Amino acid sequence: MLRSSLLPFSYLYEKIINFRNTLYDKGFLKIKKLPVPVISVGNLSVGGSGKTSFVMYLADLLKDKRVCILSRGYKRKSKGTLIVSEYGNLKVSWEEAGDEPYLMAKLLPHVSVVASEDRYKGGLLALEKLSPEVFILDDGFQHRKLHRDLNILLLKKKDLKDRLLPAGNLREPLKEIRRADALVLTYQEVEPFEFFTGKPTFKMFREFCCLLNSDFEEVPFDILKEREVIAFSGLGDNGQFRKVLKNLGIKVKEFMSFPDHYDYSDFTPEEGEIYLTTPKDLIKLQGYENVFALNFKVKLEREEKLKKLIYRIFY
Repeated sequence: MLRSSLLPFSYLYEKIINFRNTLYDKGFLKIKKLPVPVISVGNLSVGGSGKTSFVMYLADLLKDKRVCILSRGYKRKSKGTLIVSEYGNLKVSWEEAGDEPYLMAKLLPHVSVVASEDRYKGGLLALEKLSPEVFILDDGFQHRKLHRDLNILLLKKKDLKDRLLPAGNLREPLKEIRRADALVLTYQEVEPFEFFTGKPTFKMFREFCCLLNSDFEEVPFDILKEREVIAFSGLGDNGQFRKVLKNLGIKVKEFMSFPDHYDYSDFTPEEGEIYLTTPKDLIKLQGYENVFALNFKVKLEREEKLKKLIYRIFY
């Protein structure tokens, strides 16, 4: 009675997406090649992805290499190509980087981050200024103009039952799973599933580790014992965030929901209280030393097989 009113747009959208993908499939559009290895991390749908967690996990597997993330930076205060971070050191504000590349940079203290709609051009600037040994595309599955040596696709169980935008959340039809070199089957900790394609496949679990402080440093969740917290969220994470806090058994004396565009210009915390919020909110509250986010770690099955795939792209 409403969502079905969106299906006409979905059928149209499918024609457009399929046509573009056919052009790349058949060599009608140029695929550019950077002179160092490129690993893409991506998914098929809008919505919670685990992509951010996986990028952090992957960058850690490559801790022995000079790594640069090539991020889109969809909405920024600056355009073109922008070095957001030089091996952990932020060079711009979130306002200028966009919330996404800035958050990624804060979550990766030894890695460079470059924001550029055109990932190839971002790669060239990085090669010139940062001399990376490997690039990771965060959210790069659809960016077919840039060759990747290892195309990693994250899939959650919900994706397999979903539909193309705007009727559903899929950015591309499920047949495009064929482009993946490796599949990562996500959210196993709450919606476990199997999916056989013949491709190298890795189940991903995320498990609660500890807290992130406002300097984005890891700290024990011990600090929460015998303390009630005030929790808050700067968007619809209201539902999600509240659930996670409950399932973890964290005692929340109060919850506050803010506008999703909130830049926390008017945020006024109380001395002596402890606050919990999301990492996306936390980036706007650095320096408030009584404000924390939850930190989860990726646990991946057959990790050594993934390490082997990664190793082989350096030849």
